[PDB]
Amino acid sequence: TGGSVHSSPAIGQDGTIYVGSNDHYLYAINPNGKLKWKFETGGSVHSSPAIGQDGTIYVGSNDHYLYAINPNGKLKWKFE
Amino acid sequence: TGGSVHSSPAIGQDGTIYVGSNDHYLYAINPNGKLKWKFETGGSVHSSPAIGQDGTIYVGSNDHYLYAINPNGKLKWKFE
Amino acid sequence: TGGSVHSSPAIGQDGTIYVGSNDHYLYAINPNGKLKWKFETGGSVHSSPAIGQDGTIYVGSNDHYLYAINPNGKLKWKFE
Amino acid sequence: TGGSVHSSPAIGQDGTIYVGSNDHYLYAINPNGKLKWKFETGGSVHSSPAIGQDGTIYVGSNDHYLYAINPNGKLKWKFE
Repeated sequence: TGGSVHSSPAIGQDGTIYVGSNDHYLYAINPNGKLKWKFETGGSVHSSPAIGQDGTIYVGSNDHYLYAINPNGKLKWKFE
Repeated sequence: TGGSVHSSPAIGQDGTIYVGSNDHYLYAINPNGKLKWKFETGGSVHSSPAIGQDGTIYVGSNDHYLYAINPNGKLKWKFE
Repeated sequence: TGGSVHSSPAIGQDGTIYVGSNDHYLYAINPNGKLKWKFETGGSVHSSPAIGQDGTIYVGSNDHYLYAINPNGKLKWKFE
Repeated sequence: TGGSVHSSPAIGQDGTIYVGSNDHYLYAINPNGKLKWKFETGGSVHSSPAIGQDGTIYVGSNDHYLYAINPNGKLKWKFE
């Protein structure tokens, strides 16, 4: 992606690949290698995403927020 | 949460989201983004929690303890 | 345990809790908090263990070996 | 393996053990401890691999690529 260090990828139920990056983005990648979307946080995403049973993607950022992102890439909430 | 670095979140069977933090807390977050509880350890919680089959949350802290926390947020035991 | 930093714990199928430690040991802990056994590697165990379908515990150490440990705590093999 | 630090291992559905290494390789190890194959990236592989439902192995490298590797050890794609 963009981050020298990547976090560890998570695999969604539909096979989307999620990885966080040093460049502040959480990347969602289709199984063919094409970017599905990328979500901007305010800091480096070193931690590995977790995926809930409805498909929500949870990941921490160094901007101090735990993010909850909908599978379509839109913010659901952030926890402070 | 509070930690610049978050650990990687774990997802409980009822959907609670658990993440450790630099601020010494393990956070339990409801799926709507509201704090369910937070558990105080004596040091920074860099490691990612694991969840047992009865729902117990295990996480290490830099106070040198492996903690076992009940789903209600109460200490079950700590290992030294 | 002994390590200031713990790795992230893994949970075996029988509920044993495995965590690696800065003190060079991989710890196996019973669900009641009592040490089941500890396995000595030649260096700090920062990575998180993985558990195979027969229950073998795989974990890397900074002595440069990937260890495969039987559930009874005895070495199965190490990879160099 | 070769890396002082190993990433955390992943276990494939057929029981192959995958671990990334400081030496730039992702190692695939048979359950008997014998090297199945190793895949060369352009940098240190600190993150832990994830395994898709068809068995593809995804892992990030410090050469800035998220790699997708077929179970036979051949590159499927890399994401930039």
